[PDB]
Amino acid sequence: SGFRKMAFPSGKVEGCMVQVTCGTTTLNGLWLDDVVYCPRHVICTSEDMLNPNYEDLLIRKSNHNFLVQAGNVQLRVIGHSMQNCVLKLKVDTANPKTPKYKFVRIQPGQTFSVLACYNGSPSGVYQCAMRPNFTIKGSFLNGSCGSVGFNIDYDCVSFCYMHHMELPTGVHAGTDLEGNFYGPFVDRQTAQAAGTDTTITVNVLAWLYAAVINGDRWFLNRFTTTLNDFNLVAMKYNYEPLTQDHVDILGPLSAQTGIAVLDMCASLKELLQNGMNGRTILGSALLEDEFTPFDVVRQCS
Amino acid sequence: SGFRKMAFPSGKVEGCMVQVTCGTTTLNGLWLDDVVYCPRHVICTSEDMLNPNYEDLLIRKSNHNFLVQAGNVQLRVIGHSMQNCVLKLKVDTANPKTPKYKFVRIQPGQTFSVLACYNGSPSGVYQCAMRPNFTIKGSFLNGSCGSVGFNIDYDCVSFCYMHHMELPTGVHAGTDLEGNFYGPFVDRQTAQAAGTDTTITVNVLAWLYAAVINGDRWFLNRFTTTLNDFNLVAMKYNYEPLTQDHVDILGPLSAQTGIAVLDMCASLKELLQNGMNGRTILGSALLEDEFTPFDVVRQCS
Ligand SMILES: *[C@](C)(O)C(=O)N(c1ccc(C(C)(C)C)cc1)[C@@H](C(=O)NC(C)(C)C)c1cccnc1
Ligand SMILES: *[C@](C)(O)C(=O)N(c1ccc(C(C)(C)C)cc1)[C@@H](C(=O)NC(C)(C)C)c1cccnc1
Repeated sequence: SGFRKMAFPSGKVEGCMVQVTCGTTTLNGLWLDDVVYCPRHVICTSEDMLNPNYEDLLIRKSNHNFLVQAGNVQLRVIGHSMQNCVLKLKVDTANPKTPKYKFVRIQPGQTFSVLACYNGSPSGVYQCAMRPNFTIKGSFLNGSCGSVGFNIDYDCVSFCYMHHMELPTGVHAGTDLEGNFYGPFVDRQTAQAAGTDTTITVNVLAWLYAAVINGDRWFLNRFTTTLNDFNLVAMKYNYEPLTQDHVDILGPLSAQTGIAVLDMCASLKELLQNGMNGRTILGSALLEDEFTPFDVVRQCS
Repeated sequence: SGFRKMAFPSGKVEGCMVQVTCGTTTLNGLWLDDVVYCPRHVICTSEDMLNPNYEDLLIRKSNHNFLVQAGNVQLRVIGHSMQNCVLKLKVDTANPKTPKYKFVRIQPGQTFSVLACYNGSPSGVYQCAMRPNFTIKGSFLNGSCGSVGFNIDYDCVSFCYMHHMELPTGVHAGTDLEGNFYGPFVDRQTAQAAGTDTTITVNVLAWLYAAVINGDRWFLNRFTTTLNDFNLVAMKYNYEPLTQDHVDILGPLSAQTGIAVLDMCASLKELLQNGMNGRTILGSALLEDEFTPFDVVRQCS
């Protein structure tokens, strides 16, 4: 029993974190095989951050201008290229600790673990989700750039996020491992506003199923609803629309508990219209939306 | 910016997790140097759990009855002993991945990271705290016994908890690495009730300081209080008493923000008497007490 924000064991990723310096700027890089991946803004200077021309800035950089350090060991750079907003530094040594890996561009609503790093050294690990507005609500400080997001399935690490920046809102924006930003964000010190952040409906429902499995059952009611009637309530409270694919993804949870998805939707509707009345569900006084149905079946069974 | 329940990077501990089988029972063990540490209830059978006599059960066990497996590798047991509620299995090979470590018996209120394991394989990592009633609010399933709690300070891992059991409440009880249970709990399937779980006052205040550093300042008020006047409110809401040592431990946080500890105590008093009025602090609608002042300075600066 119990339910916690649980991250993947971070060991496979710790062995891949390196320090990348280019001039005055130091951030984190990801070392897999003979390539170090890092945010391209490592080549920027104080009077270059408002509107950098990365192609022009990179012209003035050679392999020897990129200092890569894995622990107390210096790596030799034998090649360099820019791919979207990420730099790929070819080094002459393959990382002996490289796990089996793949690069994945996650969909909004999906979750992942973050290993926050500073100067190439891992500091801590936590869970987060790609928000529907393509930001992440992380915990990052100055120097955390290059810190990665990942999932682990049967010893295979799927990298999905690289941290690039913080918006004036205090939320975080970044890319997949091919350098493509999630959302409309750009790597420059400019006015960037996030959109409306909606609640991940399918995740809240998965968390209500986790609460039932754990003995929290007060919220369960004598009512039911339809997909269209629930979605009228969902739109009102800025909840993302629920489709038949979401119902299908919740199948294992509905079958294990014997509670139909639309009956759980009716309980959710009552919670949205009435609130929690000072009560709690799984130790929380808010509806939690950062646990997918996968995260629930992994931690509850 | 941001604030998350952040665990230590688990890599140093993953390399120490092994599987221990004794008869029909399989659980997790901790492999450090040439010793494997595990819960002694691994020697119990189905018709032995209500009132086991461990000394008598262990008489019928020899070194060869303890099967220790680190990954796909079998370890040879050359000695065995019981120390309080923990078994120490001397093996003939030192763990090559043994980090610098120490065993620590933590005080209630202190926090730690848990690497939940099943069959010697790490499944996930999360943060928890030793509750004032000596339980932990973890996330553990059948087979999780032997999973450990730890802190990491400058490459030195301080082990503080080994998971032994779940109470009928759904909360968890366990020992330090010397086998002494935290609290009055016993390793047998019996009626064990936890005491009153009070709120860790010094931790809530540290979390209010973290919220101020992050821009959440609505709760700050025009009032102040005394240690004795605050403690009258603390006792009423089942908050542990605040002492001058707690005030002193909050020193770095009060000095970094310029907000006196007693002024933050007055804000806490107003929050206890009025509630949050539907509002949130650092994404939570409840007062969070599982972040110590150390956890706040580490993650906020
Ligand atoms: C990275 C470099 O470690 C970092 O700390 N931040 C950062 C600095 C500068 C950039 C430029 C060169 C402007 C593209 C991007 C990222 C830092 C910021 O995001 N700072 C600004 C852009 C000034 C808000 C950062 C702070 C907190 C959390 N993540 C990143
Ligand atoms: C351990 C062995 O992995 C385990 O799953 N639990 C456990 C079983 C049996 C014991 C005895 C032999 C009775 C001392 C202790 C622990 C399991 C329980 O705590 N189960 C009971 C005691 C029947 C409630 C456990 C379940 C969930 C979380 N942690 C432990």
